[PDB]
Amino acid sequence: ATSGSCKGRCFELQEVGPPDCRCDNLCKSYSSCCHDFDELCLKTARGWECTKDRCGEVRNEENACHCSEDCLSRGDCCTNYQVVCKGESHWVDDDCEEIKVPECPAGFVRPPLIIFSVDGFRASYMKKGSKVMPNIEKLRSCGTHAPYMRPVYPTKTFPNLYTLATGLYPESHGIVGNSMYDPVFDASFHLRGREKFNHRWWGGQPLWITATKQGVRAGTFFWSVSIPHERRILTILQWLSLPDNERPSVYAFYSEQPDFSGHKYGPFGPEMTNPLREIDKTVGQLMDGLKQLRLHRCVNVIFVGDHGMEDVTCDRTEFLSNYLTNVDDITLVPGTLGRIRAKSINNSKYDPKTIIAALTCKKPDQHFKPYMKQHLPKRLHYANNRRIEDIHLLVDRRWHVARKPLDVYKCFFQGDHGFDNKVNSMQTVFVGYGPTFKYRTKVPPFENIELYNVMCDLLGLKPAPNNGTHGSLNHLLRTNTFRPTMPDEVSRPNYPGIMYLQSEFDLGCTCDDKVENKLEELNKRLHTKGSTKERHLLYGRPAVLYRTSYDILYHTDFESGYSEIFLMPLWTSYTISKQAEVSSIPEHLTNCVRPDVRVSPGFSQNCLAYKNDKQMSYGFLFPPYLSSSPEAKYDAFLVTNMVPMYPAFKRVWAYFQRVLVKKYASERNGVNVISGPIFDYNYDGLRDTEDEIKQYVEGSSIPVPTHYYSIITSCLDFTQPADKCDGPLSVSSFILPHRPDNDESCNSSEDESKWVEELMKMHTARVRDIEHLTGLDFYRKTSRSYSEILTLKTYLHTYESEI
Ligand SMILES: *[C@@H]1O[C@H](CO)[C@@H](O[C@@H]2O[C@H](CO)[C@@H](O[C@@H]3O[C@H](CO[C@H]4O[C@H](CO[C@H]5O[C@H](CO)[C@@H](O)[C@H](O)[C@@H]5O)[C@@H](O)[C@H](O[C@H]5O[C@H](CO)[C@@H](O)[C@H](O)[C@@H]5O[C@H]5O[C@H](CO)[C@@H](O)[C@H](O)[C@@H]5O)[C@@H]4O)[C@@H](O)[C@H](O[C@H]4O[C@H](CO)[C@@H](O)[C@H](O)[C@@H]4O[C@H]4O[C@H](CO)[C@@H](O)[C@H](O)[C@@H]4O)[C@@H]3O)[C@H](O)[C@H]2NC(C)=O)[C@H](O)[C@H]1NC(C)=O
Ligand SMILES: CS(=O)(=O)c1cc(Cl)cc(COC(=O)N2CC[C@@H]3CN(C(=O)c4ccc5[nH]nnc5c4)C[C@@H]3CC2)c1
Ligand SMILES: [Ca+2]
Ligand SMILES: [Cl-]
Ligand SMILES: [Cl-]
Ligand SMILES: [Cl-]
Ligand code: NA
Ligand SMILES: [Zn+2]
Repeated sequence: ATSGSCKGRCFELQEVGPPDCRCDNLCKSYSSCCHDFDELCLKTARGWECTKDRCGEVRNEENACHCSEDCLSRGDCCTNYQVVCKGESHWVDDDCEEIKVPECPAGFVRPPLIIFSVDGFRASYMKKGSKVMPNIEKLRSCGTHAPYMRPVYPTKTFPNLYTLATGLYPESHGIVGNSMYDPVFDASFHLRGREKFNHRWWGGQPLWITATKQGVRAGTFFWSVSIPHERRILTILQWLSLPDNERPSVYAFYSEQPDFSGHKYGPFGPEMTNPLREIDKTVGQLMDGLKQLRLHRCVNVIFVGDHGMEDVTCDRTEFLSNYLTNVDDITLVPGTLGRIRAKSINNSKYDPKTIIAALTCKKPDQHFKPYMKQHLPKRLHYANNRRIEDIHLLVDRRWHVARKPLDVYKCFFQGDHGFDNKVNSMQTVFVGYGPTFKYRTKVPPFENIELYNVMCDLLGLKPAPNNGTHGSLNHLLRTNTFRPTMPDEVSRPNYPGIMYLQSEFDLGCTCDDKVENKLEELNKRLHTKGSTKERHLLYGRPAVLYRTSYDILYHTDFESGYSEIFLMPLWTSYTISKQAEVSSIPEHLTNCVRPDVRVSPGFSQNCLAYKNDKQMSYGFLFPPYLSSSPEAKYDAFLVTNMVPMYPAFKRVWAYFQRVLVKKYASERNGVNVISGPIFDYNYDGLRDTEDEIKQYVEGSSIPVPTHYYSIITSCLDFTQPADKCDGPLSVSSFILPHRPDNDESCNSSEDESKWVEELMKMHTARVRDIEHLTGLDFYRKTSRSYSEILTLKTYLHTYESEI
């Protein structure tokens, strides 16, 4: 019954549900507005700007906004009122003055936060559109900015907007696409329709709920498309004029541009200048408005995008009907990513192995690649949700994927987004301006999952649990609310000595090692006691953050943390100087594996299991090829340095170890390497407990890793060697999937120099990702501040060309 009125209720802040009619900014979307809503709340008379004649006018309540003398008190002047009528200046015209402290009106308990979000605002617009965006350029250069901010995958609207609000990966918050099907709900989420309004889709805890639960009032974050931007600004300005006990502390403004035009004209279509002009004018209105309310040196403003925009056209579409004979037995979620599932959910005939095989490397210039979702690069964090189909297609930038030619022809678009989140055109923007942000400061690029913690900080809230790393963006803020602290080590290591005789071992292992002093025997003794450890463990031992039993093992060339539960190192650490030399495994040592006299037969692997497992071979965490001497090389063949490896994977690993490590050491002036196994059988991005392992080397208790990681650190100033670095560090990491084939790599039949490094780059990772997956904590002992270390751990080396 939409029988009531909006008289004196325009844009009320507490949503009253039907039968009674609504007057809030979402009533339109719910089709529940009072009949006078447009009349009372959506006035448009005389436009949005004051004119010289309108100055000092007599108040007419039918105007969109007012230029009467009483307007400042009422809180509803046109944003340009003071400029036109009182000889004031526009906010953009004033010089940039540092905001050393909040300058707020009496009654303001804390600086308000305004989140100005812009849809499809590609990172490079800041430079390429600078001439036409003066208000935005002022915010950017006077406040705190990043060259770009990295969105989450898929680089879609809803997943990214909701990630900004929650600090969660789409897989955790549930909005895994702009459209999705949930097999338990048996329902589809679409941009059009009512399904999207049901609360069951939306997980996690968004900023507005966090604020509310802790006594902080929020304006609405959603705006009906039919409410013009001018009216959105005026409403926020009106809300900011409310009494102390009624006024929100956090606000949000949303713009459908430049996304809307970008899809039609491409990211840099000549038609794109005008929407950039218009976003800027809107920002100018907001800032003029705040300057009227004397809040422009009081409010913190975030100008943030959800994702970028890429050139994409109808002709650049791959069709599945070109690869698959049985295209009618599948459903495809199409576009800039592909998700495939059975047409009929309960049929045993559907074999996803054969679907993938048919999609794998079939055309030489194929513009997508199929994955089982658990095999996608771990950095995408796109697997742990039932709404994510088992089959995924990663589509090349500039391209689309569709099921059949008919879906596409029965071409109106030149731009789209959704691709891999490391892709340059998908990068978006961040600017922070206000008393709490830093003054004229550029910060390095960061991921959007980190922003939720900052917004909570800006508002004095305790953030719900999320995927940000709290403290990693403290360097954006003039004054911090949160002091990060290293987590306490849970398990302390054992430091075992020589306790077992060779003959106590029945491993089925052999080696040609029976050939051999005062000088060289007391010296190798120091190596096993930790003498070269200051060289090979450069940032302290990683802390183990869960309950387990493990040994620190020292050697001349490397140090490891050996798990007696998993029968292999959790981590192996070693430094390769720029002058280090690669050698080969001597002919008589090719099948050499030696018992480790510090570790019991009971907590060791055996060579017999590997003999009997025809699928599984083994490799070594510290590489024999990088031994410092023939005597030291024997250490590399210890049974405690050994890890299970598919022969297909050994090709990757051997090339990394034999060739790439030395190359990185040359280019970066030495590198420190920490390598180890990862077990993530339920693809949740977190370390598996021992009873979750789904695969063992056949007939043994040796678990098989799902992935192998390395963290490769050196000095940021490369004129200093990795092992003698005084300043900031530089890191790149990866998490390689441990797969029994190389189907992922279409050129894998060629030499490793043509494909291995490309594969590794694809599977680049943050140290922080590896921490979740191992339960380890790295960089415990450096000369660097912990906040700078947190930033370092969230760094991702993307290998894209310069933005
Ligand atoms: C990124 O960050 C996020 C957030 O920090 C990380 O995700 C967290 O990771 C935890 C480990 O997986 C997980 O812990 C679970 O929680 C189970 C209950 O979860 C429900 O309630 C959650 C809390 O909401 C409350 O919030 C505040 C807190 O004060 C309260 O005031 C409120 O009143 C709320 O109650 C809620 O977040 C969660 O939401 C998920 O599910 C919803 C649908 O039901 C979705 O709408 C929503 O999007 C979430 O969906 C995600 O998460 C689920 C897993 O929860 C996942 O399957 C989806 O795909 C999607 O990813 C729920 O509503 C709790 O029962 C679990 O406890 C089990 O394990 C422990 C382990 O020790 C046992 O002790 C315990 O006995 C229990 O085992 C029992 O159950 C087993 C399975 O049924 C059974 O086999 C066994 O025998 C036992 O009976 C466990 O603690 C968090 O829920 C999760 N949080 C979120 C938001 O996802 C994430 O890991 C980070 N990512 C990375 C890579 O780092
Ligand atoms: C960043 S924040 O302030 O926390 C924040 C979080 C959230 Cl969840 C929503 C907000 C603010 O959202 C809102 O007002 N919404 C209302 C409009 C919706 C309808 N949309 C589309 O039809 C659409 C747009 C672009 C596309 N490209 N390709 N397909 C597309 C489809 C966009 C939606 C955004 C949400 C802000
Ligand atoms: Ca796991
Ligand atoms: Cl192979
Ligand atoms: Cl465990
Ligand atoms: Cl670019
Ligand atoms: Na074998
Ligand atoms: Zn879009």
